[PDB]
Amino acid sequence: APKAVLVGLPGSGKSTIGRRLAKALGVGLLDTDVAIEQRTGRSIADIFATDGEQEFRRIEEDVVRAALADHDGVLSLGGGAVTSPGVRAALAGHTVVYLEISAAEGVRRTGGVRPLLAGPDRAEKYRALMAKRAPLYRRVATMRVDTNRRNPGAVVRHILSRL
Ligand SMILES: Nc1ncnc2c1ncn2[C@@H]1O[C@H](COP(=O)(O)OP(=O)(O)O)[C@@H](O)[C@H]1O
Ligand SMILES: O=C(O)C1=C[C@@H](O)[C@@H](O)[C@H](O)C1
Ligand SMILES: [Cl-]
Ligand SMILES: [Cl-]
Ligand SMILES: [Cl-]
Repeated sequence: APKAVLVGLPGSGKSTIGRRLAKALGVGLLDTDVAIEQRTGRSIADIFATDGEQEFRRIEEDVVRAALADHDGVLSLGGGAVTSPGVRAALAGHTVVYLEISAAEGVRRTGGVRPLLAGPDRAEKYRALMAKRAPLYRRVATMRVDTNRRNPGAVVRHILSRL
């Protein structure tokens, strides 16, 4: 089982903190998004525009379950994995770190790709994403970490200390 599973909105820091957390613990980082693009050979943005969410979610879910079982390092899920009921059930019992972030900072971090965030009105879309998913992240989380006024190193240490 992963030493920690990272969840949160896009831009909350799953990929960044996961890497640094991994390097700290001395284990590998498995980023479900990355893993996906491999089992598919295609990019996530292309799977979205070619198969849609329901399909990306089933793939994601299959990767997540596998990772939860075979990966002992740090696991970082895709921003919306928690929307799949199967992913939420598979997480039960695991160490799940919920990286919290405000909508203002979150949107500014994701400035620069995300199929669900992209295009105009990212502030509105980001906020909608938060309203929808906030409840889900909180349900699966065993550890909530506020990343608003904490630089990466501080978030990593805050987590390391509570593991
Ligand atoms: N604690 C933090 N404070 C400052 N910037 C951060 C923090 N965590 C993440 N970032 C930055 O925010 C951007 C998105 O982080 P990323 O790990 O890609 O998010 P996610 O994997 O959740 O989409 C990156 O450029 C990263 O350097
Ligand atoms: O918030 C989401 O639904 C997503 C976030 C990214 O990490 C990727 O998993 C993909 O772009 C979907
Ligand atoms: Cl399983
Ligand atoms: Cl590992
Ligand atoms: Cl299960």
